[PDB]
Amino acid sequence: SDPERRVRSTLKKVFGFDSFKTPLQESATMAVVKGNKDVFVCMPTGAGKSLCYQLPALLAKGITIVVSPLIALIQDQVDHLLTLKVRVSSLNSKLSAQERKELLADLEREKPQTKILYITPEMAASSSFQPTLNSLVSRHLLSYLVVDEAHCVSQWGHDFRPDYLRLGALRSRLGHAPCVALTATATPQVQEDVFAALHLKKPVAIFKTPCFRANLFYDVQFKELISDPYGNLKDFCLKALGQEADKGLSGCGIVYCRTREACEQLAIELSCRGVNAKAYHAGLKASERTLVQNDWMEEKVPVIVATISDKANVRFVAHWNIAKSMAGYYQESGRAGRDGKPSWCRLYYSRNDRDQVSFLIRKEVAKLQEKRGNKASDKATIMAFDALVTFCEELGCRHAAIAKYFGDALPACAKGCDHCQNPTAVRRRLEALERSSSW
Ligand SMILES: Nc1ncnc2c1ncn2[C@@H]1O[C@H](COP(=O)(O)OP(=O)(O)O)[C@@H](O)[C@H]1O
Ligand SMILES: [Mg+2]
Ligand SMILES: [Zn+2]
Repeated sequence: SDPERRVRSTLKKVFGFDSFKTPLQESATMAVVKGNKDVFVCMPTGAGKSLCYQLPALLAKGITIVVSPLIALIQDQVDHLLTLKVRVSSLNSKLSAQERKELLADLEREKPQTKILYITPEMAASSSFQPTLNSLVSRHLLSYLVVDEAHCVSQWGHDFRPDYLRLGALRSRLGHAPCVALTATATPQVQEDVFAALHLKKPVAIFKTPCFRANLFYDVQFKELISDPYGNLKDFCLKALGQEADKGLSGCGIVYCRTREACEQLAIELSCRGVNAKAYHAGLKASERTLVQNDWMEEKVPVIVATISDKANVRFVAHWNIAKSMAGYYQESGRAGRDGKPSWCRLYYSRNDRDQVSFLIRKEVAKLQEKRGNKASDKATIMAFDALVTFCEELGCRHAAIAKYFGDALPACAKGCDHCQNPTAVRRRLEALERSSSW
């Protein structure tokens, strides 16, 4: 019938869904279906970005080419589509010489039955694929060009791939077919690189998940100032778990830390000080690991202390150590409050921790340089950490600092962080921090 009916029908019949995850996923999908614009989709990992090109591909008359970096995830995408009985093929390196011969044979065929073709950037840019490609171009088969993991064009997206800089010329040969670019990487620098590198037609239809979540209360505490660090964390956990309601503990929480030793010790200290906490790290047997995870999920143990890692009622996330990046901190802290109820995100910052993490990052970079020489991209790793340091040391709204990093508008923070609740208090704490290293 109408556009909405076709979409709703395929959504249910093919993919098995009664609705879209979000109005944003819906709007993005409809903009791809309409086919009048180039489209940029920027949503977190797991938001269902794939549907935004997979579904309109099936509604189109031609084939959809999808460029994706790693064959592993490609195969998982293909396997998933195969379970949906979707006619999906993948051209990459893992294919044998005859397997390519058969896939090429279909694409060179009049009215091929390949609907969606996954391909790596190297294969899409290989001199061997150009004949098959030029045929598709000139015979006007192509409905969509999809560039997944579009951040790979960027020296600032933490996974730069040279072959992704070849996709722009490829797209320009196709003024006929709309281009859809998708990624979870949400910085303005990366977005600008994507638009230019893929030669996207302007104005681009942008569908981007807003970062600001008003039910999360962010604050930064300076370990240098805390007289009783374990007691401080204990009280933070108990408050968040609904201590003052006197109806028993409610919800759960996570404490992130860098080392297994801190993990084990924090779990001990918290348990001794009045909140049941269990350690979770790679040094444990996978047995004990699975047990602790379940005890947390099943709310037998309210607090998990973790070195690594989606429950809906996470009332707090505390970072005992500053994270390696702003993106990392945002994703980790953002595990709190998925049910929409009030939650607390606290970062325990210390300049000693800052120095140690900065040191470790630069040691990692140096290892990479010994391996494959200097790269333009190595500054990105440092800057991503520096943005989180600024977040900790700066006076201003915590939600705003996060928004700035992702290029979002000014958050309507209604006393939703420590700075906005009491700016003078935060300024006083920052002044005490400077005095701690004074004469
Ligand atoms: N409308 C929807 N309703 C429910 N689940 C969905 C919907 N769209 C996608 N999903 C599911 O969400 C999961 C994440 O999809 P994926 O495309 O891998 O996310 P992303 O690419 O954004 O990381 C997939 O398992 C997919 O089946
Ligand atoms: Mg994806
Ligand atoms: Zn604020």
